[PDB]
Amino acid sequence: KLRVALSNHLLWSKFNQHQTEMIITKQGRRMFPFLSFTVAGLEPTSHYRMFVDVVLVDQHHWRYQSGKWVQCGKAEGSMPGNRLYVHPDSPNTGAHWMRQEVSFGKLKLTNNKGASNNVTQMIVLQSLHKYQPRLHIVEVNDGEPEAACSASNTHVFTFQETQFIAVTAYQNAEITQLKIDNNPFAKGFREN
Amino acid sequence: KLRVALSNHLLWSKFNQHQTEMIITKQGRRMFPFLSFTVAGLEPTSHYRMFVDVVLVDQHHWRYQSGKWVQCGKAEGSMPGNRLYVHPDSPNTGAHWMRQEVSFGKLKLTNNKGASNNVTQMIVLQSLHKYQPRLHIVEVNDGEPEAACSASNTHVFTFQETQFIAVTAYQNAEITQLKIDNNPFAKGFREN
DNA sequence: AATTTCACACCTAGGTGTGAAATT
DNA sequence: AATTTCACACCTAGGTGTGAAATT
DNA sequence: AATTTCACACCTAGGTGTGAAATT
DNA sequence: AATTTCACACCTAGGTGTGAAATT
Repeated sequence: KLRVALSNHLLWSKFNQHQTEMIITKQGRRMFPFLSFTVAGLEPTSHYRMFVDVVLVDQHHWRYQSGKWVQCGKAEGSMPGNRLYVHPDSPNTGAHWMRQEVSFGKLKLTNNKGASNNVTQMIVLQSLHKYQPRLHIVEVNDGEPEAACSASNTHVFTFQETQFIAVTAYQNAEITQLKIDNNPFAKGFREN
Repeated sequence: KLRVALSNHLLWSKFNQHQTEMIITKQGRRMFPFLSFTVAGLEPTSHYRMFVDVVLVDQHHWRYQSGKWVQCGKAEGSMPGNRLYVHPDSPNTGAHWMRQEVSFGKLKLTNNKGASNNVTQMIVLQSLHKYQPRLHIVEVNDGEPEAACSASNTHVFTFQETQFIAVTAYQNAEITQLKIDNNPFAKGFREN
């Protein structure tokens, strides 16, 4: 039941300790290393919902002194928002999840909360805050009673080694390097 | 506490008795009479998630003989079908919900499950099935132990007088009429 | 200063036709 | 020679960071 | 036959600037 | 002696169903 492992787990540790940074943009920008993993403990020909939402870890504004992330200003001071990203290939068979990684390699991030009457499905984030991706797998039934006090599955998965900071441009220069090497669209800039 | 009433309430009943029909299309089509209502029982400086998802009412295929909706084939279902639709202006303060108008007037519906690597956010439905709009209000707290501050939320609302059938083109002709008089984009076609 | 946007050189990801080469 | 297949130069379409320039 | 797509005449919905228009 | 107000033509941009035509 419920076994959700992380693939690329090493890569997340690598970006984590040196405090992770995702660049956000008006047009949109994908996560790197884009959240991507593995699930088990499910029923094969039953099927399920998979979307991810990036929740906010705390209220505070942030800044980069002397290569150090530090709080600034004061709380203003929500807790998610966030705008969901449901797998392009969800819903789909329980077994179909287990046949593959569940990659979110195209999830985009941005700064336009007036996102062009939508036609987006991309997370819209504010620069310089600390967030945390969270993925759920709500299971979906047929047949609809009155019920009582119970409304499981009330199901949520979080990875804390996937926190990050929304930045308009990279700060720590280790991270730019870390990106540059692991990013295939970025290898123009290593032989440089 | 928890009070979510329906506006267009009468309009939904008019469309209901004569078995509701929403037109779905490759490019997209917005609901009519689009899910739109009123909310209470929430706190002002708390804030909450409002998205709607259309769940599928039952497995079976459907057809219009003899001015009658009737089942066909037997169960198949690419699901319990759905695709979430979060309000363009979510998340937002409790007072902002209780404000005014929580309309879902631009929600579009369609038939491309290969929806152009998203950049859409529109429900993709199967032609000739009966579905049901359903809206949830997930509220978001402070504090993340394992796992309660103590506070986490478990909340979903359904409207049954809002079922419908996805059609590529209208069947019953009273509904085609019912739309024409009540739809402001459709008044080319009535004093005729 | 702090932050954000911009054009741009540099790359991947994936689809076609050509002139050379295989192989019949 | 007829016929088939093919690396490679050639395409679109888009993701990366850079350093300058705009903007708060 | 059953279903889906298509250009089209007819409308809303909304942002600009014109020629007309009263008035500190 | 212009500067305020103002109805309106006009624009895009997009939403509706219709009847005919394509595609299953």
